[PDB]
Amino acid sequence: MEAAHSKSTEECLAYFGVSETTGLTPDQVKRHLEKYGHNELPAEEGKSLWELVIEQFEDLLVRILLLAACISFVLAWFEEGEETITAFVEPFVILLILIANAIVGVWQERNAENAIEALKEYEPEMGKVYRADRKSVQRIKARDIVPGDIVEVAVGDKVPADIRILSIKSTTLRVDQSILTGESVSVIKHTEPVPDPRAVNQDKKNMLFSGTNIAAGKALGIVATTGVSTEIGKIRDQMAATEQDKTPLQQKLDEFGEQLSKVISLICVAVWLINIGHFNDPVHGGSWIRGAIYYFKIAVALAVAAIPEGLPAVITTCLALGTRRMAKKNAIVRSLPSVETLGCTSVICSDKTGTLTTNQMSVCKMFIIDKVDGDFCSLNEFSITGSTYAPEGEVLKNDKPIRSGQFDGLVELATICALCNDSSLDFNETKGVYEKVGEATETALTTLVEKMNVFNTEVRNLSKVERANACNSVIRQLMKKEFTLEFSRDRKSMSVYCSPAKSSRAAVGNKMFVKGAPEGVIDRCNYVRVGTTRVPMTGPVKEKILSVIKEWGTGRDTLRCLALATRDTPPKREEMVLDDSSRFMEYETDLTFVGVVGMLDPPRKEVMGSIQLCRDAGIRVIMITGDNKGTAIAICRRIGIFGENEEVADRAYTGREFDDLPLAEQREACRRACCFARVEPSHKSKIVEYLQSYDEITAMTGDGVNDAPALKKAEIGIAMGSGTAVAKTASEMVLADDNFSTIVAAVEEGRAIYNNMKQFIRYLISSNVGEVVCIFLTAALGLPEALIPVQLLWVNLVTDGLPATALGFNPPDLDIMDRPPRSPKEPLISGWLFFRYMAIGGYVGAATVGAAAWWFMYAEDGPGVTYHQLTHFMQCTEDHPHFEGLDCEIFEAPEPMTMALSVLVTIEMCNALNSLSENQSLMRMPPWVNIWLLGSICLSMSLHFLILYVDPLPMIFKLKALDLTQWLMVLKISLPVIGLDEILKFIARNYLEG
Ligand SMILES: Nc1ncnc2c1ncn2[C@@H]1O[C@H](COP(=O)(O)OP(=O)(O)CP(=O)(O)O)[C@@H](O)[C@H]1O
Ligand SMILES: [Ca+2]
Ligand SMILES: [Ca+2]
Ligand SMILES: [K+]
Ligand SMILES: [Mg+2]
Repeated sequence: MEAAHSKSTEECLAYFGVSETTGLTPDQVKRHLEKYGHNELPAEEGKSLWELVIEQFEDLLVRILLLAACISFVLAWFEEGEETITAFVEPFVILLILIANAIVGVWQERNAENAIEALKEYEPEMGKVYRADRKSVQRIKARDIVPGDIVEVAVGDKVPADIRILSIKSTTLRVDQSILTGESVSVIKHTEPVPDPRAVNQDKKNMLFSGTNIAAGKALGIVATTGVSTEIGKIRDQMAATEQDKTPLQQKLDEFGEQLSKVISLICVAVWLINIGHFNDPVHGGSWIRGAIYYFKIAVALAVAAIPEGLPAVITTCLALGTRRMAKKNAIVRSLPSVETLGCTSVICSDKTGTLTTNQMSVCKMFIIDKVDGDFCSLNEFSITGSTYAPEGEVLKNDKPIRSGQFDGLVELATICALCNDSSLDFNETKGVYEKVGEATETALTTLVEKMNVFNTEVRNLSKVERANACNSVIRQLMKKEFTLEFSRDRKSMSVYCSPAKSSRAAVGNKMFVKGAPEGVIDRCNYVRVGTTRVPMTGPVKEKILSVIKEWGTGRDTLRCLALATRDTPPKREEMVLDDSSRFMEYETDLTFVGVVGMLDPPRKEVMGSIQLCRDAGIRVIMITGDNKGTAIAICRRIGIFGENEEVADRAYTGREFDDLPLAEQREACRRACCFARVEPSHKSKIVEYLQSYDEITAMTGDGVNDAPALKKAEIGIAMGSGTAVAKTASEMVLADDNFSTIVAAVEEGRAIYNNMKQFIRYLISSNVGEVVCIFLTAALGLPEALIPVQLLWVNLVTDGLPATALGFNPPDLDIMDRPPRSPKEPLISGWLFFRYMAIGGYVGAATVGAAAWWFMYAEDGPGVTYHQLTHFMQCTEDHPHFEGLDCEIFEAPEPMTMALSVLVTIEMCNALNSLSENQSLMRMPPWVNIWLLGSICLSMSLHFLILYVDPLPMIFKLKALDLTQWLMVLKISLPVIGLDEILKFIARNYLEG
């Protein structure tokens, strides 16, 4: 606990009784846990109230059905309806479908959150501390840190606790504290006290708050507070939903439902108007009110029928399902749209190092100069074993293990690698492995120096912990690191200003030790070191050095190379201004070349494959990297971005070549080129922007801060689980796995969610069109009513519920990942599909009117009215416009009506079977591809039998139908709806477009 940011660095150390560079003792840490608990928010708990989710009524169309059930509860309250109790059933025929879909939605959402909360909590967050039990910095669980220990944070890292800054190891320290202060741009920090105890967080310029991200620099501090006492800890419970509105496709379908509410409203008022000339009819006694209310009920019931009441849930559901399936592949979704958006991505831009490659770095080759004589230059090359970060392996020259100390060129080589380096190693005792602290490229240098052991230090009798940094520490005692010119991606190098260590001889020379991209560094060299000697840089020397770099970077190991140099005579510190990072390059001039290291960095296994799948899916993959163009092109080949022997001259570019191009040509280069190299963070962003200017959906994958701008800019930003917190922050998805395959999977899922939404709509429209075609084809062709209000509400409950929602669990189409991506501004509803909605809607409306007719006309138990309907309904009371006045009322017989209600239910459950796939046949895509659908169909048919044969029920709805031969007819008329779509799918297949 520390109340103050207003106390000085010394006072904070004194308060906790801690040595700045050693950190807490094991006993101190024991005390501090007990007194302060673990560094974590207990919270964890309660996302959405069981109730909250229940309240996914509130939606567009569900509220309509809600109101629709009110009028039924009020019309029932006034003793009637028409038949007394049949009016209290109505309200519950409407609630039921709503409650059914609500249950499925709530369930899928709960499962989703669970799955996601499982994935998020899986891998433990880590921190870096100095603690007394170890000399070099170590990694602990962030949960285990307490007030008082010395913590190290660097560019990329998330600040793990509230920290009072002790020492800034770079020339500046920039922090992204948006999450806490709203402050959109990163802010500078210092170590001077801030007097005001009153002061607001933005004035705490010497503190780092848990949960923020370091944007630039490296610092050291002491933890003031942890857990709930955290500045961000205090404020969690509170905020008016920094939570959000719905996804593009959701807003699209919402909009589509909105204008469907128009067309249905109209057709409904039209039913009420096309009739109520049947107002005064003998059915309701002829009152000038009763018939108006009845046909008003026909309207309302027809409305609840036509309205896709489950559209709002099926999407909410397919989303939560897509998340839950991503989480099962170890993808964290931070933003709902990600899966759909990736659905129609045509270009995936990808970082190389850490993303396309493992970022498990290993120096396996190096060289220094051997001889220089006229235009003859020779190199002493060396190999190094050990691929892991473990200080175990040998230096070989001509296949024999050597003692690196033998070569003075290697002594300095190792010196630079050790001093010019902000990273280190730490031995994990539990896992039993040497793990990096900081950047891989640097940690590889660390492990290299432990293998070169150039001053012959005695390391065999050390613990695995101590062995991890021992030779590096030896070097650190040789020289005092006065300060460092932090790496920057414009100069592509890093610097360190050093003086000899005991101060014994206080002017034998300060030095700067430099490492960087070979091309930039070699150009700023005027001397080449030869052993302990120095000679001018010349053309032939430079050419030698560079050709071996070309060799290593392009050969079969594809080595990531770095050059190491020293500045023999540095400027005086007083001539050096540390304020403007843009002067660092001049300070790193007049250098002496020492050597080069070549690093192994294997491509991930799953990549080559993932890329093929992209090609097939019509998705372009582009490598984007700071690294050399040689090594990047070679890797692209090894990955399949380029073939092993393609001319790549105009489809690979450096930042410099790309900048040399006119804007028009830059944009065009982005369309053909698949490899961009030696490129800065601003270029990564610009390439993504260019792609987006062809109105394409662009994804960016990465891991470092050099990728955040591009990650923010792309439609979907995907961060590696192994990468930086700042990459993760700027992302919409995170691959905790680091598994690149998942990106392709997520593409397929987003594609499939789309397709599922389609079939759901196709099913409902084409079916609910038939339901309306029916009422209108009777009232116009001049027939008796086929259905009643409650009978309309029944087909709704039983055709528009679970059999529809179930389509959302359709399996992916067979070719879903073999067509190009969809354009995002494509007509939701295709012109050809609208015709298919009608061709199906027509057969359904005609098969149901033609069914009630067959009962009257060609049916043995029916009266034999024979063709021409006998021409009217007029008959009324006893024997009228005497046209075979044989049978009186048969109209109002339940028989014709419950015939139609059964063709309607049966036939709707039939074209649901064609809604498994847009254009695939039931022959290639059987009904059992979706079981969830089949079970829902049974529940419907089953519910529909129950209503027919459980005696109290048939009264409330209206009398049954002869099992044996009536059903044979319903099933004879309904079944062909399958055969029709199947010829219609044949059309859209063996002729094609889309
Ligand atoms: N800590 C460091 N010190 C000195 N030079 C470094 C360095 N890290 C990287 N470099 C050099 O700077 C170049 C540019 O780095 P940058 O971060 O832009 O690309 P990168 O190759 O490091 C990663 P990516 O492939 O993910 O773009 C590297 O290719 C390497 O030559
Ligand atoms: Ca409906
Ligand atoms: Ca329906
Ligand atoms: K983005
Ligand atoms: Mg990277």
